Amino acid sequence: AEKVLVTGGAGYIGSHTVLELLEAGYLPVVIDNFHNAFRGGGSLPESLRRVQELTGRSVEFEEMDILDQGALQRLFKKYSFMAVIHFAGLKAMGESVQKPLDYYRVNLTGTIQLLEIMKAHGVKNLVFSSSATVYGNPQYLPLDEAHPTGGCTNPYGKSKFFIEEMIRDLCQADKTWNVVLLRYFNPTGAHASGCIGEDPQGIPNNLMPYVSQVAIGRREALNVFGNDYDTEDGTGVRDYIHVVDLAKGHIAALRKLKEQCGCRIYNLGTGTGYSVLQMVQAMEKASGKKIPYKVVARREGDVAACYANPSLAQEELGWTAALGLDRMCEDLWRWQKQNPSGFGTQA
Amino acid sequence: AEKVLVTGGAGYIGSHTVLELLEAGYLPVVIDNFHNAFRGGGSLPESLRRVQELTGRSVEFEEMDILDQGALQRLFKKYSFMAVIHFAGLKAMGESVQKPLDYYRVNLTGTIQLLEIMKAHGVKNLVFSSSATVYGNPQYLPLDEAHPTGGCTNPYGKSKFFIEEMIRDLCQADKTWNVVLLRYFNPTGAHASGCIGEDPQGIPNNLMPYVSQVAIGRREALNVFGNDYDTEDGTGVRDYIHVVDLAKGHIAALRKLKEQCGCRIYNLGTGTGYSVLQMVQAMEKASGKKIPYKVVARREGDVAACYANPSLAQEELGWTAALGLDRMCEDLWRWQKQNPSGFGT
Ligand SMILES: NC(=O)c1ccc[n+]([C@@H]2O[C@H](COP(=O)([O-])OP(=O)(O)OC[C@H]3O[C@@H](n4cnc5c(N)ncnc54)[C@H](O)[C@@H]3O)[C@@H](O)[C@H]2O)c1
Ligand SMILES: NC(=O)c1ccc[n+]([C@@H]2O[C@H](COP(=O)([O-])OP(=O)(O)OC[C@H]3O[C@@H](n4cnc5c(N)ncnc54)[C@H](O)[C@@H]3O)[C@@H](O)[C@H]2O)c1
Ligand SMILES: CC(=O)N[C@H]1[C@@H](OP(=O)(O)OP(=O)(O)OC[C@H]2O[C@@H](n3ccc(=O)[nH]c3=O)[C@H](O)[C@@H]2O)O[C@H](CO)[C@@H](O)[C@@H]1O
Ligand SMILES: CC(=O)N[C@H]1[C@@H](OP(=O)(O)OP(=O)(O)OC[C@H]2O[C@@H](n3ccc(=O)[nH]c3=O)[C@H](O)[C@@H]2O)O[C@H](CO)[C@@H](O)[C@@H]1O
Ligand SMILES: [Cl-]
Ligand SMILES: [Cl-]
Ligand SMILES: [Cl-]
Ligand SMILES: [Cl-]
Ligand SMILES: [Mg+2]
Repeated sequence: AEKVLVTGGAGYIGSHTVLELLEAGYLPVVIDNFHNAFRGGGSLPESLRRVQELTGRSVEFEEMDILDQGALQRLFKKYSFMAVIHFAGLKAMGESVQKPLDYYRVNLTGTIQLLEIMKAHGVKNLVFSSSATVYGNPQYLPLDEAHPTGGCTNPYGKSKFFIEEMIRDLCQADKTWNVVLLRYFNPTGAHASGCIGEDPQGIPNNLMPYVSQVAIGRREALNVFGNDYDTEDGTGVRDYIHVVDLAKGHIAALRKLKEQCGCRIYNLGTGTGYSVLQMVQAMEKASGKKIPYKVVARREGDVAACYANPSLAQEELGWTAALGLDRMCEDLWRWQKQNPSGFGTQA
Repeated sequence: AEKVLVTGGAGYIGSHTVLELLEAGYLPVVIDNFHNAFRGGGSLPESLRRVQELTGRSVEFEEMDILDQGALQRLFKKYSFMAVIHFAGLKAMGESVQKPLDYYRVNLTGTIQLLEIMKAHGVKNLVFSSSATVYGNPQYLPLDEAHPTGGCTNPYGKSKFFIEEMIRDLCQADKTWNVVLLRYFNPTGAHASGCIGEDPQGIPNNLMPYVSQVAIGRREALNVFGNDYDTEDGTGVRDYIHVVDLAKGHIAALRKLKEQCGCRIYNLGTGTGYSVLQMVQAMEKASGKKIPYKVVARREGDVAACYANPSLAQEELGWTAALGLDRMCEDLWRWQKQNPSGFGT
């Protein structure tokens, strides 16, 4: 009967996670400030309104910013949370390098504040959205949890690293805390219903949505960011993981917290890397459409190849990414086709 | 466009720096929340009251917390600053390891809030209190600015490294910013007057104050944290730097900002390391008192030796520490002796 607080729950990964939580018998309380989520016709974000329909279960939601101390305090006072799943934050839209203070404020001070409010309310169980970016430029592959962290590039990645570090210390100082830090790889795909998915605003900065937008006919050609990398085909290689598998990894994380695990860190990836061209091809196959593209200049700070060593998670978390490349592509296409312009308010 | 904001200016290093600022003709505006500063009988913290008396110049002060956005806004509206010297923060009262959230809140959130207001008001000139702790366990000695940083011992040291990194990012993103990050070594000593100095509450965590307290008779004996290190005498070696020189280093930092230097990093040390025993001996000489000691276990996480490579600071900032060991000890003793209970009770 104790709830699970889900911050940033109206977004891509959060919405899918709320759905999994609901199906698994959990009772979420979701908060979001609409920074990167579409408002529905009603009080609920559209994504969550659809989750409610898909599951036939009610979504408890509050529009709120994690930076709003008073609101957050009242929330923790009103409910008895048994854990918090923290998705809220800014991600880079290639932005971070240019607005460091926004990233430091939203991600860093926002999480510090959340942790303080959690502590004060006796809630010491956390699931944190981390990223493979913390590893910086891979020194070796695949990337296991022991790979060095904090070496590279941007304010976004740094913010994630500083957060992990802070949580590690917190756990070190107080053994009563339990925290699972999940380093996601490259989330893709969508719920199999095709009703919810990634809903980018404007020109997508990430690969897959751009690809699907081309396939759907909204964009003429994919711009491939360099083809001279030291990879098989010259294009960047990444570990794409189905958002549904990723969402389920959060449920596994909650179970881990119940073991009084202390601080634990796990990669959430498939362990299989695919190049840009490979993804294009898979999308042609899923969509049944030809996907044009043009090779352009490299994108500043792009790594050649990145992919996970998923063993720890399989072993300790009791989780594995069950969905393959075709599934990811087919699910992405379904969402895209059924919702040519992303989320919209009900007719 | 004229004033210099000094956060945590009522503290040990900050009060000495305010004094130096005044003497050099700057107009400081100080803020402090009294978290680690003693309140006098008036508005001003005792330390600042004294500085005012010593310099014969007025000290503009506002009691406030850097964590208070509203207060920051009001402050920046009231005064026109040309630069900010940021001393405010929590130091380890050996505490950091145990209370991460307090450190992260005050040091990280507090500094971010400050940088935001600075940015908002177009005051893009900062001098930051960093520390040699950012270098972590020395890989080589002396420590130059090029030595690796990060991988800090504690939540406190981590906090310092995180802040340097955020500032670096800020300067990268906006070429208009100028920031001088000062990595202090081991500050000691006191103003020659003997009127102000470090005023620790409770059992001091740092060597020097502990030593002075044993000399004055407040403590029975000094506990020496190990004598089996790979140092000449087996005891820990550090680069003790006179707080007056350190304060002057901040003035040199202000002048550096004027050059539109972007982000610059400098060690503030003497380049000379002394062992625990050498400090004890020097203090016995300075005080004329005996300082009994007992060798105990190594303190968790202590480094064997740490000292600075002062070349870059001399070359680029045009600054060098002028006061040596005897002077440090003489000044520290004067303060302790003339003020057996610090600033008050
Ligand atoms: N998508 C990826 O490839 C990826 C990779 C690694 C890690 N992550 C991390 O996972 C999390 C979720 O990513 P996502 O793809 O779902 O992004 P998203 O932008 O769709 O989801 C984040 C949600 O947080 C909300 N939010 C932002 N600032 C907020 C604030 N101050 N208060 C409350 N809510 C706020 C946004 O409105 C949004 O709905 C983020 O922390 C992200 O950094 C994502
Ligand atoms: N003394 C050292 O050995 C040492 C070593 C290296 C770096 N540093 C750093 O130099 C700075 C000054 O150190 P110090 O020895 O003078 O310490 P100090 O404690 O005497 O000075 C810090 C001052 O900041 C004030 N303060 C704390 N939190 C505040 C807040 N939220 N808002 C406003 N004021 C606040 C305190 O009341 C105090 O007067 C600190 O950032 C410290 O971490 C000191
Ligand atoms: C949200 C996030 O964390 N993004 C980061 C992630 O991107 P990351 O590279 O992992 O993910 P993307 O989806 O942006 O790119 C995937 C691959 O497709 C390529 N591609 C993408 C889009 C496009 O229009 N054309 C194209 O060719 C990219 O070059 C890359 O090789 O790590 C990168 C490398 O550190 C960072 O620079 C990004 O800021
Ligand atoms: C590992 C470490 O750096 N810890 C802190 C200490 O550093 P740091 O160790 O440099 O400075 P200290 O003043 O605490 O100790 C200096 C030397 O004296 C020894 N000593 C100290 C006190 C005592 O009672 N007996 C004794 O023998 C120590 O082992 C060390 O060799 O103070 C700093 C501020 O000045 C903090 O930023 C550091 O978090
Ligand atoms: Cl609704
Ligand atoms: Cl390469
Ligand atoms: Cl007064
Ligand atoms: Cl804490
Ligand atoms: Mg393994």
